[PDB]
Amino acid sequence: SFLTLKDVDLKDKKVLVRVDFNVPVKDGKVTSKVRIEAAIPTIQYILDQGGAVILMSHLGRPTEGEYDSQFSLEPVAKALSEIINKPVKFAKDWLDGVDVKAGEIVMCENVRFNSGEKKSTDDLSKKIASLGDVFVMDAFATAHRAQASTYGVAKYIPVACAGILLTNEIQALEKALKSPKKPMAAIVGGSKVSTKLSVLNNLLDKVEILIVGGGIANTFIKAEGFDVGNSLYEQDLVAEATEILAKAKALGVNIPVPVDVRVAKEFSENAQAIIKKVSDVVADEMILDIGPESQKIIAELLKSANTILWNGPVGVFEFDNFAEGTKALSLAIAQSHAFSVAGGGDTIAAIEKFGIKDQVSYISTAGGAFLEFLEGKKLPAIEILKEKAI
Repeated sequence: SFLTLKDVDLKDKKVLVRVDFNVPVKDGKVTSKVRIEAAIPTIQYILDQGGAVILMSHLGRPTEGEYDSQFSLEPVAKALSEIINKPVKFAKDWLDGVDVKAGEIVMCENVRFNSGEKKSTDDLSKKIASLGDVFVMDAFATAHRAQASTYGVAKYIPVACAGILLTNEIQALEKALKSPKKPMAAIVGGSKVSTKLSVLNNLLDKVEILIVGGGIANTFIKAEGFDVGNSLYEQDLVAEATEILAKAKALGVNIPVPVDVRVAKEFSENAQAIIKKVSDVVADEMILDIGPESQKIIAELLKSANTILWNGPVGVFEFDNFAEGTKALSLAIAQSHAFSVAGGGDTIAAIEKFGIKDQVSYISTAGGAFLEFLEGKKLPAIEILKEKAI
């Protein structure tokens, strides 16, 4: 395992916390408070245990060795101060030491400004580590990248553990991917198979039901030999999709390839959907959504599931005439008592549109980290936390 805040000594300790404070900024004011409000339980626990909080985060895309004001975390410090109702000192030159007492909060300048952050150089990692006694990794969105303030600091700090947010995230993802309650259904939607091929390969031997969506499903329809016309699909990944369908068949995994679809003759919000059987798609037409019979099959399957992993829609739900497939998917997940884990920008946009946020067990706000976890890849920041637990 890895250590958590509940099993480390924090009383009269300089505690370095790596948070996700990559918040949007406009006219020297932050425009979102969600990421700041999310870190509050971790900070309050450290403060109540009698420690000193040293906050660390990245903000935007700056160049290492180039301090740029538009990338500074000073508006984030000011926002947190107004939220937690406690003073937050901003340390511009943090690496040269941080003067903090127990019960105080100090916000470091953006890490990505320092040389060696992305590479996780021993020199910078040793310097960050010398600033404190405890390191708390609470930024899951950067766990898939080995950086000095995510990975290196853990190597040299006396004690390294995981914050309340990273704990909850890893607990939820592992409850879906490592130890699920069968049957388990995974939904993998997206534009290309190539982009989610490592995900599909990793889920195939873990899931009972594998639902494919969007451009991914269209390549599977062509793999099943039906003409997809002018739909979005990968002709070069058709042979790979056929192999995935054969592996699934042998494994006893259900891939409910659409039996019916909703086509269009123009890719727009003004286009009208035409319900066709999967075998009746014309050279002119575009599959933009699944059809009503496919909707009911997915609903009935998701009804039986005890674990649901959701990564993508089954259609172009942004267009109301092609939103019925994803709406029915969303409502089936919402009505389910299964432990449901959702992740992906499009997935979250679907949850928001269909208003089922409070009916999804856990919603991941991470992009690349959620996907790399789903690929079965070992995230460097979680791994170093496990090595430090031994």
